[PDB]
Amino acid sequence: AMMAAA
Amino acid sequence: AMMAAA
Amino acid sequence: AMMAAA
Amino acid sequence: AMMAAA
Amino acid sequence: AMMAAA
Amino acid sequence: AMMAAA
Amino acid sequence: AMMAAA
Amino acid sequence: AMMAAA
Amino acid sequence: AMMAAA
Amino acid sequence: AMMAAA
Amino acid sequence: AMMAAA
Amino acid sequence: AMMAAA
Repeated sequence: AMMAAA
Repeated sequence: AMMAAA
Repeated sequence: AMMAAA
Repeated sequence: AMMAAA
Repeated sequence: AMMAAA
Repeated sequence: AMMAAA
Repeated sequence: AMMAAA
Repeated sequence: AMMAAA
Repeated sequence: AMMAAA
Repeated sequence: AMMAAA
Repeated sequence: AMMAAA
Repeated sequence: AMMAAA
């Protein structure tokens, strides 16, 4: 699993 | 921007 | 599963 | 924009 | 399944 | 712009 | 799955 | 900009 | 920016 | 999984 | 900018 | 896993 926020 | 993989 | 929001 | 795959 | 909104 | 492929 | 926002 | 691949 | 892998 | 923000 | 790979 | 911020 992975998540990104920018 | 946000993205998720699960 | 995947989701994107921008 | 938003997209989902499930 | 998939959905898009823009 | 956005694109999804699954 | 792959997604892009640009 | 953002991209995800899983 | 923030990202997580788990 | 891979993600990028730029 | 940020990138993740796992 | 690898991550970079720049």
